[PDB]
Amino acid sequence: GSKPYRSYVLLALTLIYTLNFIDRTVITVVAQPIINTFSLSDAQWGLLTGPPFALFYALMGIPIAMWADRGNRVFIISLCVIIWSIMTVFCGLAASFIWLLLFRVGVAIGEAGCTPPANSIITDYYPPKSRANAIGIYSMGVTVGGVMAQLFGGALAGLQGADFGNFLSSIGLGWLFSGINWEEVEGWRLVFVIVGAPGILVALILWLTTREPPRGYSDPKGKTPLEKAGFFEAFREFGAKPTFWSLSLGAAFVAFVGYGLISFQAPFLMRVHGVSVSEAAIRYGAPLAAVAAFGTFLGGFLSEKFTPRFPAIVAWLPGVGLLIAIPAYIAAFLTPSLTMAFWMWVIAAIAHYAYLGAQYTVSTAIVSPRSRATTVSVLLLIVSLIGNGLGPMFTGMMSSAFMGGIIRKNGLEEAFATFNPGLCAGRMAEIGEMGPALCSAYAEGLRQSMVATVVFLVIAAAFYFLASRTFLKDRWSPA
Repeated sequence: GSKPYRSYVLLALTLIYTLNFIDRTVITVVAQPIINTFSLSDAQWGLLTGPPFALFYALMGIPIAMWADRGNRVFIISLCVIIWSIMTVFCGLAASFIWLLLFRVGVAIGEAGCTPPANSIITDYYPPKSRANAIGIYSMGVTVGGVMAQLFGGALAGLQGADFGNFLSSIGLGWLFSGINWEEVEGWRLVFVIVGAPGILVALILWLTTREPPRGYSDPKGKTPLEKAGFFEAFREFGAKPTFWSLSLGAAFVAFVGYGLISFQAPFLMRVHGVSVSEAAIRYGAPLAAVAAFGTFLGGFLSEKFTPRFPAIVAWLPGVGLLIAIPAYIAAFLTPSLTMAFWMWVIAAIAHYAYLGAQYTVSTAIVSPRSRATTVSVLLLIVSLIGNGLGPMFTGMMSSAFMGGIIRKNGLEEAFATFNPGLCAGRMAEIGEMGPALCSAYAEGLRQSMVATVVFLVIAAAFYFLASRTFLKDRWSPA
């Protein structure tokens, strides 16, 4: 490439990645609003927030991996940013819950085509002396975008539709001030559309200002590897090792709990402690996201910095730091004090994401570097599928089922038959004789659900312990 122009291309692609994760994770802060207007059950919310990314990498992610390895990359990234920005805008203007699901699946379809082509671009722009730091500052995209989603979405949520209609009519775009009543549009619609709309032009300027590099700007003297690095047979190195599957299942259940909690942490915060959407996303969401990222990098470090000396590192032999994160989570949920809950939560978050980072780097040192790149990838794919697709589902169906348990044991099904979640933000008389009891059930079902999902950290710890046992055999050493 060059050097200042190359750094500009880098900043552009990293902003694409931060925007990617902003768009991806912004849906969790508008959980209660979306379910409030569409009268969704927590089950339906978990359905919306999880398996719509089984289409993340099972489809696209593997097809467009080849498509990007064989084609023009910059064009692919510009196109895909077009795609998922448009789909988020459509999420903003969804008529039914099913339309929202379809637009979210399209968002996953689009976001699958971000990291493979950008990885190829960065490796071909930069020389091997600087590729590591480039991929590192690009990897900061998930961290940045994660806390940025909470911040931006909390700000944009709690914005009256009348305000946005007036601002559109005031800058000369009165070609919508006659279309729809802005007093009747909700804040999360604005969140989606205003978050998505920058992406079209950002991808345009990407297409204009970044020239595709010639494929292959690496090292001169190259051996004919005969098996081209490693493809299917590189799988058979770790695929034989059982520690790999123990690590993958443990990390997948860690991520299962994580994705299930993030899918309903804002609904919990506003159903129990009554914080606004904005204050739940801002005073609690972004700090906990930064705390979880710090815990993940801390686990990766703490491992790396004493993993060569001895195996799946922990105190004594079982991985009971997860078992310590469990009581902190349960205490954070069962507390009536909100600040107490927040600090217990940051403690539990550090301790919970540390083992994700751990298992990550414990897997990096179990396989030859000829293939370790391909091993960590399928690790992340198993984690994504199991955790992301099943965590929100478990948490939401458990919220719905624990609520229904309160319903039956209190026998107010007659009242629930006309129960909408929306009018319990105030307007609690307007349900009937049993309004506040019904919504106490609505909050307590989610509380019990959170505790239930947290219990899955014992399954995660069991898998990590199994991996610790089989690691000595499965270890890979130069001798």
